[PDB]
Amino acid sequence: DKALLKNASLAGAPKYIEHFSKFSPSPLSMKQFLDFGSSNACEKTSFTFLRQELPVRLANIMKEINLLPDRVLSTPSVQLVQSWYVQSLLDIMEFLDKDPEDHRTLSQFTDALVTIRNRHNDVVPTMAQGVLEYKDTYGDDPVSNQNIQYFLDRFYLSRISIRMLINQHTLIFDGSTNPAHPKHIGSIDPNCNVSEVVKDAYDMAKLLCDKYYMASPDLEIQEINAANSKQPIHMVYVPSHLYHMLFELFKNAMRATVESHESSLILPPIKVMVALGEEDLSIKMSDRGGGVPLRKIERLFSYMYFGYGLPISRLYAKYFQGDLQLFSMEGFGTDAVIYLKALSTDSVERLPVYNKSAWRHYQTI
Amino acid sequence: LAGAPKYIEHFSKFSPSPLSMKQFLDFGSSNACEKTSFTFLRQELPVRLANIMKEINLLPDRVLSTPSVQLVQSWYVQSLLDIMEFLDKDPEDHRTLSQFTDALVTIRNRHNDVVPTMAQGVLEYKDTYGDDPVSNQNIQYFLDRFYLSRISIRMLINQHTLIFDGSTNPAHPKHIGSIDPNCNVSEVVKDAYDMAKLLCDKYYMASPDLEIQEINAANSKQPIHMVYVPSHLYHMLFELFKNAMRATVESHESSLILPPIKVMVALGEEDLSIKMSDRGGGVPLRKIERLFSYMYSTAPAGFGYGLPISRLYAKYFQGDLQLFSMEGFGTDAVIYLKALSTDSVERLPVYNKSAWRHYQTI
Ligand SMILES: O=C(O)CCCOc1c(F)cc(-c2c(C(=O)NCc3ccc(C(=O)O)cc3)noc2-c2cc(Cl)c(O)cc2O)cc1F
Ligand SMILES: O=C(O)CCCOc1c(F)cc(-c2c(C(=O)NCc3ccc(C(=O)O)cc3)noc2-c2cc(Cl)c(O)cc2O)cc1F
Repeated sequence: DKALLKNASLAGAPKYIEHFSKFSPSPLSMKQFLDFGSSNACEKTSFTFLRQELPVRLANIMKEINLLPDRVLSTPSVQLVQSWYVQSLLDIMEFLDKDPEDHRTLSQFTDALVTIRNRHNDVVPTMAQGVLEYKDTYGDDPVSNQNIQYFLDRFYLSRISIRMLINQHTLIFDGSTNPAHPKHIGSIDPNCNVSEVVKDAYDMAKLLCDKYYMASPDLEIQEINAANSKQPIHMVYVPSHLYHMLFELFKNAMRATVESHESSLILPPIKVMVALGEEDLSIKMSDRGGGVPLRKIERLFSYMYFGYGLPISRLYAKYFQGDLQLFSMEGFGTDAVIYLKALSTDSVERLPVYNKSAWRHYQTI
Repeated sequence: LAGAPKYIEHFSKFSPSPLSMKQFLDFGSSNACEKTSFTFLRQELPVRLANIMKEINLLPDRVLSTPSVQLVQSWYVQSLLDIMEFLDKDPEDHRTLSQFTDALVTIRNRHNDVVPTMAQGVLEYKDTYGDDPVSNQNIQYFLDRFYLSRISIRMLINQHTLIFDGSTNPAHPKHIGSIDPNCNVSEVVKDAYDMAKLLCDKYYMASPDLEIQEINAANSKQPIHMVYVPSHLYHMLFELFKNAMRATVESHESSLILPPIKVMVALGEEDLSIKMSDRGGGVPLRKIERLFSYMYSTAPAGFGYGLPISRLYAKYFQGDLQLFSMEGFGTDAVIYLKALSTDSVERLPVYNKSAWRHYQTI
């Protein structure tokens, strides 16, 4: 039953998890990411920051996994994800006393982060496998599902924040001292063409749709640059984040469109509008897929119904102070909207708030 | 000598009884129906009145002592007392039933003014005691409850007065009180637009045109009808049309061509959905919440309580009204209604120790 958990205690994991969970994550601004990848920033500064910050981020969400209901925590797949987090925490602990001045320390660190990044590739579908194990062994009682939903939103946001920190280090400090003008600052494109990412997400969605259905709706894109009419819309953002969101929304829109036109020769196209206002960058994906009743929208956002594309797409949106909302018209079609900050100064990491007291203070006149 | 508190304390110990749209429909014009309605409403109205009256008396003293709030409270006392006269009277006596119906019409007329008067009180509080953000989430909470309470009470009174009025050739003989069992949604959309266009034309010399598309999913060619209260649907559509037109005209101050307001009406198995789309330039996501706030909304064609109260009408029969904007482009407002009259049940404020503690905390 409990071999992975035994192996973890014998490793001293709890000592370290208890230690690092006593501290709060440090949220970084988009500006801080940009500047910490400008030349003036150092591999040593990043090393000394990430060898404290990663373990704190890892320890906090590890503490929180161990607060799940025992019916889920004892699922093989959850125990497995927990073992990957122990290994990764331990991996970074090797670096606590090592010398920043030593070029071999910095090199080994970067390789450890890449190993960690690769270790955690399958985390999402594995945690989903654990939730299915719980669902298909116990009930579908609506109290335990708002519990799992709460934890999973935190876990997956935590995970996005950790891969971001690792991606910035590995991509910026990939071995040698490199030439002048990098197109990206790590994973951040400071001149991200939103429509190019829409087309990318569509291209891959259309490929998959064409494999499994043999039809796929076409794409129409309109841009609205309010301030500068008809200038192509750029922003500072992480294209892979925007792509993850758009990919999932394209898959759902295409599924609904194809499944609601079994007998049609024309498929209604998927319409995407990109609007840039003073404060918001807004991306509407409109389909004529026959829509969902208002009562079942909540379900689309639930891990208990992978299925995890929409919930996790929302988490990516929320991570840099955005949102993702979905409005359907049963009998007609569905509108999905990504809301992003137009300004890079308005973009700070939104991280789960940890170490809140279980004791609630009472309030008077 | 006249013991409002006695009665307020008594009737507030009971829970309102939510009715289904079906239950409203089933009430025939019979003497047997009039008696059932009389004996039901002489308990239910006072319970509905007592509950929201108890809750007004828990508001912060900064609000409760405003002239306009004291006034609304006095109208609720008068109306409660009015109904109390009927508690021991005989339903079997035809003169009892007739006097009751006249009392309800008097009550209906007494409360015509209530919405702008409560709003006047909120302005009195704002402009005397300011905006500390704790007391504003308190007033928002109270106002949503008060105005939903009010919709549920006018519905009960409207059904009684309109059904048991007793005039020979009525206005709407198709209707069961205020309920149209064959309500043509698009006809109400056109009505709401016509009045909105009139007002828009008065205050600006331009007004956007209307386009309507219907999607009857099950029965493709057939015009979309439902069981609903047309006046409810009209209040919601009127407010949404006024806002869309205001935004459209103010974002094209110098344009001779205005982009039209597009309305789609979709009927699915469960939902009837009405989307109103404008190219009014839209609102940033951060300010949507404000549009739904009683504290912000003096309309800075503007009323301010229109959107919050339109949502309450939507929620009253288990619907919703949501707005999604695209800053720089335009706004979509959606009314969600139940397609089926069996799914349509009164949503009333839940009255209990937890709901009444919100006026002590955060
Ligand atoms: O399950 C998950 O958590 C996410 C997995 C995701 O899988 C879904 C999927 F790709 C598409 C739909 C769907 C339908 C539908 O046509 N049918 C589903 C059904 C269910 C019940 C009823 C009914 O009771 O009438 C009607 C339609 N209509 O619009 C959407 C739709 C949903 C999303 Cl999230 C989107 O971004 C775009 C869309 O067009 C529902 C999905 F679920
Ligand atoms: O009567 C009522 O229910 C509420 C009445 C409060 O008055 C408002 C109003 F009618 C319309 C808008 C508005 C604007 C706009 O942009 N208006 C001007 C402005 C522009 C920029 C900003 C900003 O950048 O902050 C703020 C306001 N764009 O779309 C809407 C809009 C709003 C609603 Cl609720 C609707 O159903 C349809 C709409 O098109 C905003 C209101 F506030």
